[PDB]
Amino acid sequence: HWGYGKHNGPEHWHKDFPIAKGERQSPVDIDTHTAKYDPSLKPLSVSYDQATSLRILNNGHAFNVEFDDSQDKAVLKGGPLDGTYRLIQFHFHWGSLDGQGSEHTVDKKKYAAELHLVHWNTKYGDFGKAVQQPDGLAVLGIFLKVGSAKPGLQKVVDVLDSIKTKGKSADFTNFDPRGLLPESLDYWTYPGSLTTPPLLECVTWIVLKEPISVSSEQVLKFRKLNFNGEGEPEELMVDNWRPAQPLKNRQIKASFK
Ligand SMILES: CCOC(=O)[C@@H]1CS/C(=N\S(N)(=O)=O)N1
Ligand SMILES: [Zn+2]
Repeated sequence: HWGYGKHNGPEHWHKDFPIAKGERQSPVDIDTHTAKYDPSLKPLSVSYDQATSLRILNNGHAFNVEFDDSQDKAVLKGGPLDGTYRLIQFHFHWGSLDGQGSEHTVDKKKYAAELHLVHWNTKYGDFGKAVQQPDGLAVLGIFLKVGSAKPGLQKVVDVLDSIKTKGKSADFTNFDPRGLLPESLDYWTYPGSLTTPPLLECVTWIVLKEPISVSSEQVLKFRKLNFNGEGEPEELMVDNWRPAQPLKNRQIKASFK
């Protein structure tokens, strides 16, 4: 199926998913000089105090931390958004080396990794209906640079040994995603897509300006995961990022002056 290798990676996805060559694909390079401050934006409201994490899953592409989204427990509102978007999962994309791994870039700079907090618009009732709508999802993207450790990441790191291979999962209750955020909520926003197949053009992207710092040891443990299943030849889960796509007829707006 689709993946990140030479034979099944981003250059191939368009054959099964022709929207890969669409008009609002993600990620993109964020040209900071060209992005424009938008006074009509609002501050982001990130309300995660009642978040209920459930489980962590190696899906063969990344690992997802899943949340109970049966009620408004962890939601994103404000900023460019109309209404309320419920957190369903978060995951990362990362590199084989510290100089690559992010999906979005900032003036062509690649970060070591990128966190995606995925939310769906409650006006559509369920995630599957939301990803049939142009305003169905909001993804909060956060860059990771290597430096000091991120304390709020360490519980994630420590469970990765138990989900090494594709299809493995583990309990992951009582995790607080507030501990993954930087201090500032300043952001860039643009309309885009999922960055994995099916590449659906349903996402309002909200990319924070301030990266979080994680330690070399934390990201090293991401790179010990496997793309393959148990008992199969080991292929390290690294370089699970899609490169920047054409901006086409889009403007990136900034929340900050
Ligand atoms: C429709 C099924 O869900 C997906 O295919 C997932 C949901 S989040 C994502 N890509 S990303 N990296 O843009 O968050 N793909
Ligand atoms: Zn992602």
